[PDB]
Amino acid sequence: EFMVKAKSWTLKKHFQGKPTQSDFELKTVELPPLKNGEVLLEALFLSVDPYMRIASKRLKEGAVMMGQQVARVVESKNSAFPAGSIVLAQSGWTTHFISDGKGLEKLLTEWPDKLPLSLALGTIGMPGLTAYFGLLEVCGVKGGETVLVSAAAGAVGSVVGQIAKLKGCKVVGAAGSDEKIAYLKQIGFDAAFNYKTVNSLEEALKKASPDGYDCYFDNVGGEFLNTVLSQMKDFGKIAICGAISVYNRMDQLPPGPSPESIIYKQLRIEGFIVYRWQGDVREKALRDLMKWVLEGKIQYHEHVTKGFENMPAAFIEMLNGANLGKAVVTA
Amino acid sequence: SPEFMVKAKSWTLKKHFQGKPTQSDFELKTVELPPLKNGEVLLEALFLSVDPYMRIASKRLKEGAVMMGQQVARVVESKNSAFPAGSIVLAQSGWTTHFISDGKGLEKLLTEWPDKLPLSLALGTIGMPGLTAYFGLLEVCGVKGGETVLVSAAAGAVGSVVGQIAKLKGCKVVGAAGSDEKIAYLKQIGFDAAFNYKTVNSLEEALKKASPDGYDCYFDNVGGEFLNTVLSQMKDFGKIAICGAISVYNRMDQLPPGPSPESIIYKQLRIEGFIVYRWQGDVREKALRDLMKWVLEGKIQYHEHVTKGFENMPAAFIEMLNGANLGKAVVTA
Ligand SMILES: NC(=O)c1ccc[n+]([C@@H]2O[C@H](COP(=O)([O-])OP(=O)(O)OC[C@H]3O[C@@H](n4cnc5c(N)ncnc54)[C@H](OP(=O)(O)O)[C@@H]3O)[C@@H](O)[C@H]2O)c1
Ligand SMILES: NC(=O)c1ccc[n+]([C@@H]2O[C@H](COP(=O)([O-])OP(=O)(O)OC[C@H]3O[C@@H](n4cnc5c(N)ncnc54)[C@H](OP(=O)(O)O)[C@@H]3O)[C@@H](O)[C@H]2O)c1
Ligand SMILES: COc1ccc2c(c1)c(CC(=O)O)c(C)n2C(=O)c1ccc(Cl)cc1
Repeated sequence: EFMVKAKSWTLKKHFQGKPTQSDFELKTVELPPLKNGEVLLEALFLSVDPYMRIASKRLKEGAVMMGQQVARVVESKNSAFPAGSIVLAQSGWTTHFISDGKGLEKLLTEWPDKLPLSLALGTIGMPGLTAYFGLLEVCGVKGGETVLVSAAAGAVGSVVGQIAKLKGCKVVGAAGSDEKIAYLKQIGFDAAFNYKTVNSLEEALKKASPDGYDCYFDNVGGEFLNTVLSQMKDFGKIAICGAISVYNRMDQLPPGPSPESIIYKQLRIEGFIVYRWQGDVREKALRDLMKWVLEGKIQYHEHVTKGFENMPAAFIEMLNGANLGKAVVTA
Repeated sequence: SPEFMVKAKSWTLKKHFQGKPTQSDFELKTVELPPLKNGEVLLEALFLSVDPYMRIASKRLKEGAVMMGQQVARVVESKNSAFPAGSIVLAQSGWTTHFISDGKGLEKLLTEWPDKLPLSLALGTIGMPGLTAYFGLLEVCGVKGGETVLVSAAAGAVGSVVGQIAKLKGCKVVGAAGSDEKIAYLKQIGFDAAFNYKTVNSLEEALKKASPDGYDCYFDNVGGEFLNTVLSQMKDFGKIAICGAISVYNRMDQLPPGPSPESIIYKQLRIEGFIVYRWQGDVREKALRDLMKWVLEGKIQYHEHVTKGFENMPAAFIEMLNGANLGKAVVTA
């Protein structure tokens, strides 16, 4: 018997504005031996996500940061999760974790070795499912429509654009760098603009689509959303997925949208949470995402930070827009 | 047969509104009308509407133009076979006492109109605002029975109809209005709860007090900060019908902070704007017949806030925006 030392990232201090390296503190803990019905997990790939900026509020200062990871079962006294098997675990930022099967999800069966397991945290996982349902259910695209997506080169945004493309939609993206814009055009976005460098957001959205937009997949909220409303087609739909423009500054209230746009254009605005879709419909969506990736219809890119010690940085840099595609940390 | 000249009075927009409208923004003009040509009719205003939309629509006017709006008018004289002298029409002829029409923009009054119902109802409960309430509640909110419904400006033209249709459809209704008199009126016509949003110590407390289980639909007539407060009270997958936003009409370019993304996402709320004119033809006509039936059955009680005299019309409009009116604001010429 050898002692397993689990390293964990803790919330040393609550976030003020943008998170900093010193808001985090590593702890090391010797784990106990497994009881029957339990497994020992070792992190392979750990996700960092925007929601961690929000969820960190409810944490008691000193607790382990929340999050999902892909982990290998090292030791098992649980027959549902044999040693060597791979699981999705809501175990937070930790190198090793003991579970009784509680928050454990088996990866899609028939998972191809050609596909990196870290895709289970992105395109073929929660962000991909958010994109799938937000676009296909909330916006309800069926072909011919013009779709705008913000944070277009991120984990959710990249999938939205490419699914909208395969559905026969015209797709416009807004992202935060020229490199991101170059990438977006090369994966099928019909138009893409850098939102930081616009002369006028109004004219940028006008140039991208002079006839306006059928669907806005909103990842950023704030004043971007407000400007978008003025350019929605009548009876247009806005899927409120996130509001990242207002996560680092939840204290500073964003100015009101135009009642004129919402009323005159008779717009529909709908917030959604990915977890709303369960059972058969969720499994089918995961199979769809898997198939579209295997068919090269959803290209993927992962923004990989190598090393568990670098996990705080990966999260900070992702919030600031360093990532093209899903931000993932390898142990 | 000797003919006498007709003098038409009109209220013009002297100056575009800046913040709250005032009397000085309006200028009365008197025009001697030409004789009727063949195909034309002379109309005399009976009842003229004042409405919130006029605060926004005014921005498109050229200064010196007649203020826009709908009226119930009588055909005084007619050289148009389609419009008999003595018949009653609705016309979007604006704030004017008399006008000449070639028939183009004239809506014949709803047939089978009973004497016992004041014609001015055609501009409120059995008219545009009643249709707004009808479709806003039944089609946008989509009530089926059992829902808890919140309505702002509850004692106004639209709001009073909303609450009463909701009660006859089997819903629980909560109203917010700006005076104690209005609150007592709301309770009297069947609202389950009603509160004065101006005088309550906390707006959030009053909403939780009125409905602990929260709200299935909010029929929003006011928007602004009031709407922001309501979202925290909404039920999961609740609906907000964006009918109007009167609390911001005076400050469209200086808006207050907007809705909470947390509330909209976390509760998965559905917000929809709508325009009453979306519903036309048979669906619109049936809605009107339904409204009249429910009025005649006593399921929809009405009150009108009547201003006597055309020269009092700008004041009627100003005070309606300021909340003087219980029920539909209307000017009797
Ligand atoms: N409703 C749901 O169930 C659900 C689920 C998952 C995610 N979400 C939401 O979806 C959004 C994207 O999530 P993700 O996981 O795909 O992350 P992501 O897009 O891969 O990463 C976040 C990106 O947002 C952009 N960003 C950061 N600050 C911004 C700001 N000030 N204004 C505009 N853009 C900014 C950055 O890219 P740029 O270079 O383009 O600025 C950054 O790369 C988030 O808002 C998240 O909360 C919602
Ligand atoms: N979408 C459409 O097709 C359509 C059609 C018709 C009407 N509307 C809208 O529906 C709303 C009501 O119309 P209406 O014709 O029935 O007018 P109304 O309610 O009869 O009269 C306006 C009322 O708004 C209230 N109000 C004024 N300022 C306010 C403020 N700052 N905060 C909260 N309430 C305020 C006042 O009542 P209180 O005493 O309660 O404050 C006032 O009596 C308006 O917003 C209008 O634009 C929309
Ligand atoms: C426990 O199931 C959920 C469901 C949805 C959630 C979260 C957790 C968290 C994390 C948390 O618990 O705070 C976030 C951030 N969720 C959002 O979708 C969201 C996104 C943007 C805004 Cl603005 C508000 C909410």
